[PDB]
Amino acid sequence: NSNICEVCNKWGRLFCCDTCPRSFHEHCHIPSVEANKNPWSCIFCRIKTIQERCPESQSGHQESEVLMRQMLPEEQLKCEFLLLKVYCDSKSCFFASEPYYNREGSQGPQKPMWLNKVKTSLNEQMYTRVEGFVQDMRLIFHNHKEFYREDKFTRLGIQVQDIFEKNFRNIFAIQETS
Ligand SMILES: [Zn+2]
Ligand SMILES: [Zn+2]
Ligand SMILES: [Zn+2]
Repeated sequence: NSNICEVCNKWGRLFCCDTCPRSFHEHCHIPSVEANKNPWSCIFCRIKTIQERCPESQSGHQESEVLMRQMLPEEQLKCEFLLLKVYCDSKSCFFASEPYYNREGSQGPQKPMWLNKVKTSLNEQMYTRVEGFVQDMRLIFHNHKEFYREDKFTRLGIQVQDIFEKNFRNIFAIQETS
């Protein structure tokens, strides 16, 4: 197994996957690493099994059809994995916890949103369709863009949104376009 957390890249109290060499902090894995379960398989492993069981699940899909999907167990898992892929970027720190807004010339967003709130919402099964989760994720970056205006700090929202969007297209096998 690796000697660092796959998500945050630090050592510590790590739980090792039984089917691949990754390790995790307890609350870095999504969902949080399960109490018992020997062998234990990480989210990466569980996603790869889905693909192996249904190779046609990798054929291209339309984003509009993906969004309307109900959050059955396989879609729940895919959204957890996509959330986890965002936390894997170190720049996710800026978007993890509850923000506050007091900048000359700007007003805070009407609907603040942050990664740990999305994580809670997934854990609590509050999204009934893929669209719910994707809307809250894109709201994070849109609020950041609007608040920071011409400050160069706006670029951190562009960067982390690009990681979200590339991983969304991969995980949900969105049809490639020009
Ligand atoms: Zn970690
Ligand atoms: Zn694994
Ligand atoms: Zn199949």
